[PDB]
Amino acid sequence: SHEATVEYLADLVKEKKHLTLFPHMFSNVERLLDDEIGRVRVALFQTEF
Amino acid sequence: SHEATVEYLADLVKEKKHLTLFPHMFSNVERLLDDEIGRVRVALFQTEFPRVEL
Repeated sequence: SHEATVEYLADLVKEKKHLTLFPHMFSNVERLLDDEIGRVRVALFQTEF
Repeated sequence: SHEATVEYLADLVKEKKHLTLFPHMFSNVERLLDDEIGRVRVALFQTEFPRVEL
């Protein structure tokens, strides 16, 4: 899976913002993106674990 | 992860087709979606053939 960087997080959050214009057309995609954003955020703060 | 059903796969594929309307505008979304389609196809195949190694 993609390396966890803050720039990556930024890009993901930005794509999500764009998809939100068509919420019910991309409902599965939006969940996958939410999962990846969640995973990335957690990763950023657990590099020592 | 979301349960692999043929209907779910259909939904993902339909969303993938909708995304083609927006060329080069959703690169990470496209990758995540392709990854999920791949995982669901593999899961469907493995449920069909439980003894096979992928």
